[PDB]
Amino acid sequence: DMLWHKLPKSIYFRRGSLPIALDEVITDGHKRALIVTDRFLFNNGYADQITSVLKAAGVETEVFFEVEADPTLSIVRKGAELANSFKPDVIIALGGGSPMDAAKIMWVMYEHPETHFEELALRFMDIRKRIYKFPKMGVKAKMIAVTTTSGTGSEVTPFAVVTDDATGQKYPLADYALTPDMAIVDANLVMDMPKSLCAFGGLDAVTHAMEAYVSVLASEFSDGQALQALKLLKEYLPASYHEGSKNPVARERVHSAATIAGIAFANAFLGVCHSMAHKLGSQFHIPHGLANALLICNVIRYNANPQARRRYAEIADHLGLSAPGDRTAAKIEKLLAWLETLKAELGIPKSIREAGVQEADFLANVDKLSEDAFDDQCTGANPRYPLISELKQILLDTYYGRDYVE
Amino acid sequence: DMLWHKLPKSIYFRRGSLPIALDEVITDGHKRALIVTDRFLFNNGYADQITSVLKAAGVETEVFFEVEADPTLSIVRKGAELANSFKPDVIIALGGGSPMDAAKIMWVMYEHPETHFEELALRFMDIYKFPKMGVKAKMIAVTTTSGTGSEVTPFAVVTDDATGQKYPLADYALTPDMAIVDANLVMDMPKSLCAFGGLDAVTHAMEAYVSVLASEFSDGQALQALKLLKEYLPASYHEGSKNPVARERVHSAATIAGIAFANAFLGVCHSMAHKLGSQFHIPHGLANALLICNVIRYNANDNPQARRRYAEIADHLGLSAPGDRTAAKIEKLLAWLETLKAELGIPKSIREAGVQEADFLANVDKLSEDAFDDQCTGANPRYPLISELKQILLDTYYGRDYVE
Ligand SMILES: NC(=O)c1ccc[n+]([C@@H]2O[C@H](COP(=O)([O-])OP(=O)(O)OC[C@H]3O[C@@H](n4cnc5c(N)ncnc54)[C@H](O)[C@@H]3O)[C@@H](O)[C@H]2O)c1
Ligand SMILES: NC(=O)c1ccc[n+]([C@@H]2O[C@H](COP(=O)([O-])OP(=O)(O)OC[C@H]3O[C@@H](n4cnc5c(N)ncnc54)[C@H](O)[C@@H]3O)[C@@H](O)[C@H]2O)c1
Ligand SMILES: [Fe+3]
Ligand SMILES: [Fe+3]
Repeated sequence: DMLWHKLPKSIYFRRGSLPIALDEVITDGHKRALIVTDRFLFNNGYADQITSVLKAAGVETEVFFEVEADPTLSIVRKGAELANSFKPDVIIALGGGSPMDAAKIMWVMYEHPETHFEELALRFMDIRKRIYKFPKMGVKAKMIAVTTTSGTGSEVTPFAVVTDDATGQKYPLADYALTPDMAIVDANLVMDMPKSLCAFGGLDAVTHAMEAYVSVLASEFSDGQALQALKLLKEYLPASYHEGSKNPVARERVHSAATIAGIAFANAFLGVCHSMAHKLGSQFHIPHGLANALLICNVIRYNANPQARRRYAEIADHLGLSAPGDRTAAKIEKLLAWLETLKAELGIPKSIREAGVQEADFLANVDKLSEDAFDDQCTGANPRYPLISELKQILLDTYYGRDYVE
Repeated sequence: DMLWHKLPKSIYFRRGSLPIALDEVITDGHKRALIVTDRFLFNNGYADQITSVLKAAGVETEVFFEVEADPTLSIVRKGAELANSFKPDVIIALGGGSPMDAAKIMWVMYEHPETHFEELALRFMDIYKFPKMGVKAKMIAVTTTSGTGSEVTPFAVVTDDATGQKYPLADYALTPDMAIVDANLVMDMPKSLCAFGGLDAVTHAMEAYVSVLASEFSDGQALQALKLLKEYLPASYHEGSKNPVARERVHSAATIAGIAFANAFLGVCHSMAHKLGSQFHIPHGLANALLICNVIRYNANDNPQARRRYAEIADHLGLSAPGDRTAAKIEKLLAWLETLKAELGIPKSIREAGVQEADFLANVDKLSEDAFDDQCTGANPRYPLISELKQILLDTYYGRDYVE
């Protein structure tokens, strides 16, 4: 029953931290850097912010900018083959969850060209006690994650997910050997995020912290960070959304908050909100953060039925939502009211139906969604052990915009 | 103005985590382990808890158990020479701040026998590139007090025997590769060690929260350490091993305070405590306990503001009442600390800690000057004058509250 707190060697942050952190990459003696990113970030000059600094110091650079919305095995393999040819001694992921997750798997494949993806996907889908260990990492290259959304927190986590394009099946990988060697959290890179990305990333971060706090693997080492992320998000996410680049402090606070939520869930994991959000995302092509935003309130209601209900009340107290003499039930209602108001000002629809999913389509798939969500690796940390029938009820309630009632 | 959050690769915790973490040391392929500890911990079988597990797996072991309070250059050099002869691939510090700090410097000397101590002391006193670490050996810190948090920090201090001068080293290459926080190792701590370590931890978290280098990445951890300490230190001191939950919570709290100050640093409480400790041989945690309330009063002087931050701590700890103004929140924070100190048997003044008046008066100017110069001073939210530090020291000597 040993627990842990496992983070990157260095997390660097503050506006302008990117070039300063890169100077350490240089002085560490790195000579060949592969940047892994997407087309938007390349076309908008974000990768140049990395390569210009490295080139000035005589570091050879290559940029792979072909990561798309969800990392696919074909793209990961292509990136790995570029690594095989270019031979980087540092891989630098630049972007949101998609480039960061893709880069982690490219890194494994580069370190171990003998290893088939099937071996990785079937053996290392979760964190658990094992006899056979993850293949040794960081021999050919170190991994740096530069996050440009606020955010997935992938820059500090042992997690990656890749879609097998041949079948559409998503494969989660998890091992602390995939935790980046360095995370760079520079809010200059998120000043121009559109409103939808700001909202979805921010509510993803809220969900990460919320699930990490009530997880059966929560501890005194993660609780403070989960609560801090929630406080920062409560205090700055509205302004970040409304004002964007006009309020750089709010953008910076939220960028930090998403990483801090990462610190918590990297160690405490998540719950059934993520389980269900994964399946909604895959089935209906709803962005991850939106899917979480749609489900989180009903998951709280469900989990609140070391009771989770006491923990939710602790969050209410931390966020200043409760009044003296409030009972647990009332504190939870106040937590829910806060979340509902936050969702409203961030333009989140009130139901999956209002997010554009047709009723017949939903009903035809809801049983499969419920079964798959039960089976999801995220379910194991949820404080309430679910039945498939209960997850179905949550999904239906969320589709029709009803509050879950036990 | 880049900031950072830098911790050991792994922090492992919970009662019984030591043997479980050691199994990972074994499976990582370590073959030769040097344990660095003190005589008390060796004689009470604490080192055997490590060596028995490693030996059973065919790992060669050696123990250096000669670390004393205030590690000296002679002792560090002797430990380094043992490392040079034994050739460990892992160094495992076992103990409080003295073995942990000593082990960090032994590690550097073993990794770099070519390097003169003067080079290290004069170049790396304050957060050159540090000479590459972790080539010959990884560093594991196993803390047995609650505590210094040294198991997660980039700090070590050694005394030059020849002169009595203390040399702080600070670099993230000294951060352990692994910290092990196993409260089974602290169940039998005596009351004074419990008190002094606990109040050291309170001070670490308090100074890290109001430090000019505080950030959103450390603040939550500083507040968590303070909440854990408020909630469990009274029971830990009173009940000891009869309340293992409290002992466990406080052991975690000391490390969590470490997480905060490893990154946000400290302030003038530590600056003054270092000098009181060196001059009068007052234990570090006792020295901090004697000074912390007056440092709060000093730092809280009205013209973010430290005073707002202290009020935030009061709110976090549930010490404030609705409608309380900042001043009243701070008075409630101070009252909490005073009551905690009372339970823990902390003297009400430096005089009552056994320091003779003539001795104190003869040294107070030097204490004030040295405290100003201490590396810890730079992070303090109030930029001090030597005259003000002198006043704090005198007030604390005579048991008076500092008044602006
Ligand atoms: N299933 C899981 O466990 C899990 C968890 C996290 C991540 N993921 C995956 O990662 C992705 C989520 O990452 P994300 O939400 O951060 O976004 P993303 O990486 O999918 O990026 C989404 C879009 O935003 C753009 N973008 C990125 N940074 C920007 C910026 N600063 N300004 C403007 N546009 C920017 C990207 O170029 C892209 O077009 C999804 O594909 C999701 O499936 C999955
Ligand atoms: N800034 C820095 O670099 C830094 C960091 C840490 C500590 N330090 C210094 O090191 C010291 C910190 O020491 P500490 O408080 O951990 O104590 P310590 O290591 O000096 O040990 C104090 C005594 O407690 C005993 N002891 C330790 N663990 C015990 C246990 N579980 N049960 C019973 N007895 C036990 C030891 O054997 C010793 O006799 C201070 O002097 C401090 O200034 C400096
Ligand atoms: Fe998520
Ligand atoms: Fe201290």
